[PDB]
Amino acid sequence: GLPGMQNLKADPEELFTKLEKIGKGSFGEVFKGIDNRTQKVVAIKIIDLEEAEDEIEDIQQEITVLSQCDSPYVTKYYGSYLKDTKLWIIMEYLGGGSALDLLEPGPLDETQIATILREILKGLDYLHSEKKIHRDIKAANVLLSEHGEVKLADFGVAGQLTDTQIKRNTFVGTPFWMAPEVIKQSAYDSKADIWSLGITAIELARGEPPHSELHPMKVLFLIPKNNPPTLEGNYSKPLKEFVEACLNKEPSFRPTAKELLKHKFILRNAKKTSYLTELIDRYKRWKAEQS
Ligand SMILES: Cc1nc([C@H]2CN(c3ncnc4[nH]cc(-c5cccc(C#N)c5)c34)CCO2)no1
Repeated sequence: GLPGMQNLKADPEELFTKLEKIGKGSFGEVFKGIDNRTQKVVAIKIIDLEEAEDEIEDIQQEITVLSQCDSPYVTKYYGSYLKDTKLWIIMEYLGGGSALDLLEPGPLDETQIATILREILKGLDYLHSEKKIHRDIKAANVLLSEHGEVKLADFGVAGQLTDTQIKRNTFVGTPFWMAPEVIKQSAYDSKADIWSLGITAIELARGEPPHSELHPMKVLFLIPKNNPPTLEGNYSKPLKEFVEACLNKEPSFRPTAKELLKHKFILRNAKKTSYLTELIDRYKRWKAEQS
């Protein structure tokens, strides 16, 4: 039996037109598409069920997590469709690129960092209030619309807390952004995303997370052992303090996403998301001139 496949639909090519590959997500490739009813563009993640073996359990979970989320700060999921051996996961299309792509041309200023962080924080506050942990917070999983709207994506390793399960222990995430308690596979909760957010703040400020030049197996001992990273360089005192607050080895000392929305760094520097179109244009100009 399948509880999370209650709303599984059929015949997706009757309502959608599949177009070109735009990238990769957890367990499958993502394609551009069109909703034939509205003419709006969508993202269509295709998961080949034949090639899937142990990830099948997580694929059922990813559909469930995306279906249980309804927020402007999380990529909307429009439905899952079964077509022969292929599962289509219809998602909100976001044409502005990821925060990681927007870092490719050069550094961000502190207004841009604060704006991106505030929107990530609203997404985290939403998820954490619904007892969900993203577990893969990093600039690559932060997507923008063509108008600068910022949303969380890729719920492939997302965790769910329940009344019977108050903590998780699974070794999941991207090593450079993982919380120490996650690597140690100790009992953890939403505070693990607050650590990941602090690493993401360093990544938005410096362009790369701490230890980025090291093999990921080495960071698996360095992170639990070393003092937590700090933001080094000529950055404002509130930004350094925002990073420091997130990167506490003791998870209970990390503030919540709700508390961080009131941080001096966010309050002083975050501006309208529409201003982020300047970063999206910088990326387009940069990409067009690359050899
Ligand atoms: C390079 C490069 N990589 C890419 C990104 C683009 N990306 C999207 N592009 C547009 N609208 C979207 N809506 C949802 C996503 C999305 C992103 C990440 C994970 C998941 C999942 N699961 C979904 C998305 C798909 C991944 O590759 N573009 O250039």
